[PDB]
Amino acid sequence: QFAKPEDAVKYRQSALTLMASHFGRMTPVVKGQAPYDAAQIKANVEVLKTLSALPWAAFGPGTEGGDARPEIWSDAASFKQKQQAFQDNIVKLSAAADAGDLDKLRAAFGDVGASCKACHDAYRKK
Amino acid sequence: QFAKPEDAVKYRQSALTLMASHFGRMTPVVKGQAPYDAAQIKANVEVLKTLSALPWAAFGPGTEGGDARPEIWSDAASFKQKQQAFQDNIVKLSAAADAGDLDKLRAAFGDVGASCKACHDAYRKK
Ligand code: HEC
Ligand code: HEC
Repeated sequence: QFAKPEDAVKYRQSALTLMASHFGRMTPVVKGQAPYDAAQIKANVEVLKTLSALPWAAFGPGTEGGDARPEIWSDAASFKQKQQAFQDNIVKLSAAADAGDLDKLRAAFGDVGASCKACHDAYRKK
Repeated sequence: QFAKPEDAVKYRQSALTLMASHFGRMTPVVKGQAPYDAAQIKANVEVLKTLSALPWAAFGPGTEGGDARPEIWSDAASFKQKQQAFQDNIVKLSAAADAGDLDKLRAAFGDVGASCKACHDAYRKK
């Protein structure tokens, strides 16, 4: 859907920005600094699930750019593995949110966070 | 969810960028330059529906910035009316996509486009 590689870069950065907000906004709830409203968390995680599928299609062949390391393309099986793992952790977060349990949510939120750090260490320029 | 107004601005611009891609990518299908796959369009419109709810929460009190005109805040009833109209047009697009009819899709896609132009003329800096 991108007329130029620059557009793919803008798209994935924008998707990632939105994901960061939707993930990050739950941190005070997970730490107990803000109240836990099960229906609010369920809705937000549903948004996060939608968003979390979107960036990966914008790292297609020939969309080198931004802070993406070339390793994303020269090691494509491994990158696909990492995004698929991350999306699996999101499914677990969605399951915790649907169940309405704050202990399961905290655990699942940590797994998501570690999936994020893992990928960045490997595939994002510092 | 925004620590500063700048973050609200970044968020809404990113959401709007994603919406533009998800809307814009259907233009060749609506014009018949690309093939119509009903299930592909249904899925994309589902993404668009999710995205199209997201920017409005980031134009809250005290998030002046970017290319937003101050009129968004000094005429808040009217702006809310415009985003709610736009989201109603998206519901119509979703209905057309679920029905799998290319004539209904074209009509609905035009209504969305006009809702977009209307809002921009009033509320976005040129
Ligand atoms: C499987 C890979 C991977 C996962 C998982 C991943 N990221 Fe990243 N992220 C990247 C890469 C690669 C970039 C660089 C993209 C670019 O600049 O083109 C990036 C960039 C970003 C950026 C900067 C975008 C910008 O504004 O330019 C943010 C924000 C970010 N990620 C947040 C997150 C958060 C938060 C999560 C999970 C909740 C996450 N990422 C998960 C790979 C990942
Ligand atoms: C109800 C109001 C409204 C509607 C509807 C609306 N927009 Fe806009 N749009 C704005 C405003 C206001 C801005 C400026 C936001 C800012 O810079 O803070 C904007 C900005 C944008 C931007 C620039 C974002 C950037 O990168 O800085 C794009 C892209 C855009 N809109 C696309 C669209 C598309 C495509 C649609 C519908 C499919 C649409 N808009 C619907 C109000 C609207």
